[PDB]
Amino acid sequence: QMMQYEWRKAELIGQLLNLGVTPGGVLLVHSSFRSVRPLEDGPLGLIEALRAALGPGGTLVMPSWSGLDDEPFDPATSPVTPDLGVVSDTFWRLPNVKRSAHPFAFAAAGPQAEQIISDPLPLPPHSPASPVARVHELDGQVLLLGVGHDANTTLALAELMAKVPYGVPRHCTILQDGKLVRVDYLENDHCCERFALADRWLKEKSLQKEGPVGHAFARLIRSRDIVATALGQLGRDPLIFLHPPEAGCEECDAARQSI
Ligand SMILES: CN[C@@H]1[C@@H](O)[C@@H](O[C@@H]2[C@@H](O)[C@H](O[C@H]3O[C@H](CN)CC[C@H]3N)[C@@H](N)C[C@H]2N)OC[C@]1(C)O
Ligand SMILES: [Zn+2]
Repeated sequence: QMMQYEWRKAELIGQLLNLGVTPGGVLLVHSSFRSVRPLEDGPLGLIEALRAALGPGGTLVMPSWSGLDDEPFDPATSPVTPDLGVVSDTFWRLPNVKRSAHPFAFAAAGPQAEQIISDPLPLPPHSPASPVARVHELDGQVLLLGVGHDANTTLALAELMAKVPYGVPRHCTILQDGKLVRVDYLENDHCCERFALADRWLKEKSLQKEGPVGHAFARLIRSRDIVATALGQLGRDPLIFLHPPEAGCEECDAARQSI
């Protein structure tokens, strides 16, 4: 890399429309700016383009969780976990952006933002009555921006809706009446590598639009299409996302013992 094209706002809008983003809808965005860059206006230019594509009637949504099990969450100050990217960390600090008030936070901006983020602490994080399920309920679109289905949180929601038989102990920390309270729960967590199987599943039914957004390979799928397709596979095999024991994956092995 050396003298690469720095996409302007109008071009990014065109790439988003050409990919299938429709005005006035709900759009959940997972992004890796390292794949998107360089843009003319940096990470902020990507957010501005996403919102200009959705128009004033649409709602931009992004993950916003802190990734910290032992610290309480503050929607006004808690940084997002570094694994979510700089765009998610910057998005929630912008004006009029709403954020959920629990460590498994999402952020949203638009006429439907508070229908998406105004739920209390969900257990498990991606259960119903959580932001990722509200996006599914609101029939929104999911856009992966330089990341694969290993970052498609909607697939973890599909795992729960299938009542998948694995669940490992996890915990977070909240502030109740001024004292730090830890909250233990069971999460359907593994290595997430085999989430990539959704590529072939969704493409075989022609449910995944692909194209460039900036410099990144972008995948655009409906939330209902992600859940329905994943449920169809989990209905054939609930352990489809876990590595076989021969693979030696520690985390998937831990999920297998939890059954
Ligand atoms: C906030 N609680 C979290 C807990 O929810 C969990 O979150 C997992 C995360 O650890 C996994 O991370 C796993 O996969 C990563 C790459 N995708 C690499 C690291 C691996 N442990 C994610 N794949 C799925 C999350 N829901 O990670 C442990 C934790 C920090 O206690
Ligand atoms: Zn694994």
